[PDB]
This record gives sequence, structure tokens and C-alpha cells, in this order.
Amino acid sequence: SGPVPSRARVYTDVNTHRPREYWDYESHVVEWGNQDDYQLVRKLGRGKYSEVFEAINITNNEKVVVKILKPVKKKKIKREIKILENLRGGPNIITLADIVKDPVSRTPALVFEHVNNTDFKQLYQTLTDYDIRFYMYEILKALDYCHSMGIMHRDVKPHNVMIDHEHRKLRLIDWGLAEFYHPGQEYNVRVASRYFKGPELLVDYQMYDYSLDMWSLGCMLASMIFRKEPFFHGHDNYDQLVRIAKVLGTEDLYDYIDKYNIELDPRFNDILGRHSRKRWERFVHSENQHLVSPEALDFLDKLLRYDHQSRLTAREAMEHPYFYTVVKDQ
Ligand SMILES: Cc1cc(O)c2c(c1)C(=O)c1cc(O)cc(O)c1C2=O
Repeated sequence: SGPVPSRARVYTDVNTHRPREYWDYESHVVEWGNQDDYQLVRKLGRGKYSEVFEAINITNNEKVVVKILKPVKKKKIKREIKILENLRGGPNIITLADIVKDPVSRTPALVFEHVNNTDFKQLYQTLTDYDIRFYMYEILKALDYCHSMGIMHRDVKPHNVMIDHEHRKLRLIDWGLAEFYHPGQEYNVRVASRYFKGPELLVDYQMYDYSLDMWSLGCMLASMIFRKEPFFHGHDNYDQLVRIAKVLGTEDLYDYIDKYNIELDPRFNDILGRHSRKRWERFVHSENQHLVSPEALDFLDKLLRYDHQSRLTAREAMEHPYFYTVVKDQ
């Protein structure tokens, strides 16, 4: 018959109450900055969608980060820029400072406020129980804010959360896959990085929402408290669902496909099998026990649900007992 429709439980209609200019990004007019304003210092990183540099703004001597965009549909560039503008000033959202035309690629180059990251490959190895709660709490601020502003990030993962540890400062970056949420919309499921993909994406359920970001956040949390990064390490999108199903169980998976009347890809038949839902204690060992508590597990559990409608909202997440001590010190 066709899948059963779905709606975000919170912030459902925020965009519909906005001026259409707010979410109708195809009509956004970019006003360029001056590209002689910025001199590239060095290359920071290379991605699928861009190359990232450190630069100097020579007008005022400030350090900035410059993201030179690889060729992509102009619609996608307008979308990212409109999102960054709408979210600018929000808590723990990276600040877009300027937009220029790179003299070389002739593509757009986005200029952001500088940040001084400790790459997560060295950081997560050193994080205390307390730091994990503190940093999780700061991410939830960014996600509740962007959710409330009608936007889903759709690529939550360790690379996209910059932490200046020395200053206890966090920024959620890379809004290039972010989208405006509209009730009844069917989205592309080919978003997010494989290990952070929600079940909705893996079984091709298109009518998803903000709650996608909460599953991703759950994957990050799992890898920090168990010290296994990435946590669900699949080889492809098929094997990714199988790795999840080995932990969350198959009974809940099939109740979820039955509930939304999802057409499961024939390819999943012989690979999924039958799997009991595991107790989190099986991932606890001597090297990670100091990071795992009854609170951490209750919280993780409430994020990692197949049924996207069942997961905590970012705001519910923030009232969880896991964060009592960080809410107090703040
Ligand atoms: C290795 C690396 C260092 C960085 O400082 C950034 C990035 C990558 C990065 O990908 C990035 C994306 C973005 O959308 C905004 C940013 O400020 C950034 C960055 O600031």
C-alpha cells in the first residue's frame, strides 16, 4: 500500500509560520564579500565537498577558516548559506563570517570564525566521565536550538563537533547536508556518514525529522562511554543495519517496519537473521567502566531506538539525570 506517514513530535510547524524567505533558499541572493580580504595560510583538511584552510583577514589581522567548495549544485550552496545565516548567533553554532568567490576554483568559499580543535582521534582517548557529560550537554544545546529553528543537521558525528578543550568550547560545524524540516516532506536518505546513519535511512523511510540527529548523537555517545569509535562499524549500508540489529535486536526492528508499513529491500532478507536485544553490560570492560554508569546507559538507551518517534528530543535529553551535575555547575 505504501508507508505510513510521520510528523516530528516537536517543532513540527515552525517553518510554516516563518516568512517564506526563511526556508525558501532557492530564492536566496548571495551578496559576495571581497576575496582579497583573505590570504590562505595553510591547508587544514580535505573533504568530499570541500578543502579547508586557515587564512588571515588582512583588513583586521584576524585568523579565519576558509572552506573552498568543490563543484556542487548551486541549490545546495544556497541551502547551506541560508541555514548558516538563519542559525548565526545560536549556541555552539559555527559562525559564518563572509562568502567570497575563490579566484582559482571560481566556486564559493565560505569564511568562518576561527576555532582551535583538538582532533577527536586524540581527544576521546583522554575524556573524563565528567567531560563527556559536559560536551554532550553542549552539543544538545546546538541541536535543540537548530531543531527549534526548523533545521535538521543530518551529519552529526565526531568530525563535525569541534572542541577547544583548553577553553571548554564547542562548535557544531559542516551544515552542508542540513535541511529545513516541513511536515509531510520526503527527504533523501543518502545523508550522514555510514556509522551515524539512523535505521530510517538504512531501510529507506523518507519521511524522517529532527530525531535523525538524536540517533547520530546516540552513536557518538556509545563510542565515547564504551571506547569503541566508531561504535556500529558497518562496511556498507546493509551491514550497518545488521550491526545495529545485533545489538538492538530484530524484534523491535520488525515492529518498526510493520508500524510504518515500510517495504524492506529484498536484500535484507538473508542477512538480518534473528537477534536478541543485548544488555549494555556486555560492552563494559576494565578499560571503560569508569565512563559507564546506570545514568549513562539509561540515557544512551533512550536515544538508540529504531522508531524515530520514540527517541528523546534534544530538550528531553537535556533534562536527563545523566546531566544533573553539569546543569548544577552551570
Ligand atoms: C580539519 C578541519 C578544521 C577546521 O577548523 C574546520 C573543518 C575541518 C571543517 O570541515 C569545517 C566545516 C565547516 O562547515 C565549518 C568550519 O568552520 C570547519 C572548520 O572550521
